[PDB]
Amino acid sequence: MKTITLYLDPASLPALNQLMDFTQNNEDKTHPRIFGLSRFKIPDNIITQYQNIHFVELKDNRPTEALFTILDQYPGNIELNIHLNIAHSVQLIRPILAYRFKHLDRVSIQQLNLYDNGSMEYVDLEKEENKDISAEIKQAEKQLSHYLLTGKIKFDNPTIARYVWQSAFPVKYHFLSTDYFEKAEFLQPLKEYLAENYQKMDWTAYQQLTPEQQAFYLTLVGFNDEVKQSLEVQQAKFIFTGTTTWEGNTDVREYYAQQQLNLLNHFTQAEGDLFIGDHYKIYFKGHPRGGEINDYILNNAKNITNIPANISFEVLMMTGLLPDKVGGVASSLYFSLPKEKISHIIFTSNKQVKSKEDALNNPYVKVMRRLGIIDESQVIFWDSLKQLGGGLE
Ligand SMILES: Nc1ccn([C@@H]2O[C@H](COP(=O)(O)O)[C@@H](O)[C@H]2O)c(=O)n1
Repeated sequence: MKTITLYLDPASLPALNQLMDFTQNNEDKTHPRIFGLSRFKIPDNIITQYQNIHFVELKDNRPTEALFTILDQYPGNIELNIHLNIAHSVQLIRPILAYRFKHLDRVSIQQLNLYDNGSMEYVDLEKEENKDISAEIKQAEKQLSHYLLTGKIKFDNPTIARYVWQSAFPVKYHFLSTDYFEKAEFLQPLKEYLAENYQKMDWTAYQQLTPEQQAFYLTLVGFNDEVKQSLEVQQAKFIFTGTTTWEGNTDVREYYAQQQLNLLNHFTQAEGDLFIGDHYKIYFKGHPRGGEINDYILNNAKNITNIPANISFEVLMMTGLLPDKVGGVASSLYFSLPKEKISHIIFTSNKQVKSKEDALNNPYVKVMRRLGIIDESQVIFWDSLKQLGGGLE
């Protein structure tokens, strides 16, 4: 009998956790492994250090049929150790269940580990408030039972169905916020149901790795030594969170770069509404899709250190390298931050948010307020901030 480990995630946070798992186990060069991590390209010179390492694409949040070709290479008794994104867990496991059903005499499921996509799961759970959660749970377990057979998907409640895997397999959920589950009154039947099958997502695994493994992990996640060192400087640090564009009544991208620079000044300069303090070392963390806007911001900002835009913000939490303060344009990344690290979150114009009032009603912001992670005073609408100049370098 042999174990095969599958690492599936279309997004970022689960993949970052899954790459940690792989790193933790990286002394084993031959354990069969299947990577379907859409956002992460494992470098060739890491891959060739391993045997029985396989790669699969995801298509509409499902591993392609190329998964069957890989699994056919192991014709004896196999046990699958599966790692999933919670939000997308149903779609991700479909081809696995189909395969198991075909080969139920020799293929079996060892266990599941499931990790939050991020704020998504929480936003989706809020929509379930005022349903009979106990009733939703039991129904989802029943419908999961049929899915288990054939690999046929039908769930009346797709959100709750994410949380009933324990009715079929050994499972461990890794939650961004256990406080959410323990404090949300309406979710008490779900929290009680999950029993000891969940834990808070651990951000400390990196500290127990060998130095060699730590470097391996950083390589996996596109975090080079220059950037790490910059984030090891023994001084107070502030990271500004850049964005792409918004509804500014212009399609001139230089405008959006200019305005983001104005927002940054409100943190860096004493004259700013949001002045962080004179003693902070300042960093710019551009949006991964900012493109040439990031170049403009970097070029015009003074006394600032770039953190390559392509790195997922959550890598910082994963590696213990979060700064003292984080501020700037709003992103779901704020959901995952300890409250003492949040300065001010600035919201830009879109269809849903045209004011501070609207920003306070943003789905992840509302949860954050209720959990006491942020005060209303920490929520700023972008065009409330006057034009200010920057400093000298
Ligand atoms: N300045 C920024 C903004 C977003 N991001 C990343 O992009 C992801 C998606 O952000 P949004 O939900 O705000 O679109 C986050 O999980 C975060 O990793 C980043 O790494 N740096």
